[PDB]
Amino acid sequence: GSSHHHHHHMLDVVKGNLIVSCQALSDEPLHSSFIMGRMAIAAKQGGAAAIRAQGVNDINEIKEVTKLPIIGIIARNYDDSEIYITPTMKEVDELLKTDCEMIALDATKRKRPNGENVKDLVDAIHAKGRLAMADISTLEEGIEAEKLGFDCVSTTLSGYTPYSKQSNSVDFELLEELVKTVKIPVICEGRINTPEELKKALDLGAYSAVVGGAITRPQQITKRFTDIL
Amino acid sequence: GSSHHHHHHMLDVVKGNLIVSCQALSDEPLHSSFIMGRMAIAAKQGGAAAIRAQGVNDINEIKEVTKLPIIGIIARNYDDSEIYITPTMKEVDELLKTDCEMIALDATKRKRPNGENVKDLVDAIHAKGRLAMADISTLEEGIEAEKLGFDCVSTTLSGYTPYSKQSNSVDFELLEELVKTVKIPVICEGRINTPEELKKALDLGAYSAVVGGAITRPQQITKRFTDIL
Ligand SMILES: CC(=O)N[C@H](C=O)[C@@H](O)[C@H](O)[C@H](O)COP(=O)(O)O
Ligand SMILES: CC(=O)N[C@H](C=O)[C@@H](O)[C@H](O)[C@H](O)COP(=O)(O)O
Ligand SMILES: [Cl-]
Ligand SMILES: [Cl-]
Repeated sequence: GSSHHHHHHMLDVVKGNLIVSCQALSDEPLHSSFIMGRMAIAAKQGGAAAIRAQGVNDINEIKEVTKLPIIGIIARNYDDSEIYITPTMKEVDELLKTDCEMIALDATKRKRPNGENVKDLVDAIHAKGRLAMADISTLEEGIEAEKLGFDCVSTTLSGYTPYSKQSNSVDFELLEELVKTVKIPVICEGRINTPEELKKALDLGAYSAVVGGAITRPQQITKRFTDIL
Repeated sequence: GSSHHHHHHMLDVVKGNLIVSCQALSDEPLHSSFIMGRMAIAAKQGGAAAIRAQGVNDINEIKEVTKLPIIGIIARNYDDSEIYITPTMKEVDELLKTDCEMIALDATKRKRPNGENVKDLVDAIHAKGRLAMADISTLEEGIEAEKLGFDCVSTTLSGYTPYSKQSNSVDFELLEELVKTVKIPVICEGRINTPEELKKALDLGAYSAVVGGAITRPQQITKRFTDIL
């Protein structure tokens, strides 16, 4: 098949710019597609180049009210896997019904629900002409993600798997190691709290970066204030 | 008249603690009492001791969903005054129909609408058993606020009047100078962006402090990130 050509392409749009993650799961105070939409508007008006969002309802609302490029995920627990970021083809298919341009998925070394294989997920995303982002936790996972044909890798899961670096701050070391090894874009994502950290990520060769909670989780932002008192 | 005695009193509750301002005016993406209530829940869950809020509808919603103490204001422009933070008795009366425990008002040296006198507003607040906060821009304004019977003074308007220090950062000097000179509590309010600045304000003798946009205005938080790129 064929389609009209667009002038702007998501990876070009986000290069050197900020992607804002606008998520609020069911146990979080801002949980509401309406609210996530308004948070994405705020992000757009503060200069965000793209949005990362969770679930079909939030993705569809954000797309409608901002018209920014979106990295879509579905976060879902399965009884037979530790993976929750877009774990199976079921989630991929659900996301492919939204207009999100990129789909991010856990691309860790771990077994997926139903014993599904990450390559099948990437291929399905590509079969619909969407981009795939590999959320990884280690250097080796990043290298493998490139081999599997992901369009980009993100450091999202560093510190969120038991075998990766345990840290409460941005994993710059993983970022540094990835950029000297893989050729595809490496996106810094996880625990960026300050502009100075964002700047550092880009200075170290991150293609782009994603900030979520330091912008869109006022509970977390509040806590970082109250923790100093 | 008489009333039930409470164990907790607002000034004791906020002493050494953080107050979070949850505001979104009509030109802002989060303008909605629903969203401000959710911001206030987030702030509560993150350790906030009290909330500062604007407008009856937001104040009532925040009180309903958090049960925290509230510093209420009404922001309203008048054609005959530069003052917009609770400028007249009309706004005081509107706020007294809510349960907010403290009312803040501009206590600058400037003429109010209808030639009203700030002392009359303070007295009307006290007559209903509420506390009054003086939002000021200069040291002399802070010194006069105490004389006028305010219960506390805040540095809210420093940098927001033509004759006060113009700055994009917290006015620590005004804070220190008020702490040298007035006996009533001095609240640091305005342009606190980082936990380190919050700590600094308390270390300088602020009784409490208010953080607004750095928690509850994602557009502003996002811009501070994108400005460094
Ligand atoms: C580990 C995991 O589930 N991360 C999720 C991925 O979408 C989100 O919870 C994060 O907010 C996002 O990755 C951005 O990170 P941060 O909020 O730290 O800036
Ligand atoms: C000048 C003025 O109208 N200040 C208002 C006072 O309520 C609010 O816009 C501020 O957000 C609030 O004072 C807290 O300050 P900051 O958002 O800088 O932390
Ligand atoms: Cl939150
Ligand atoms: Cl905002």
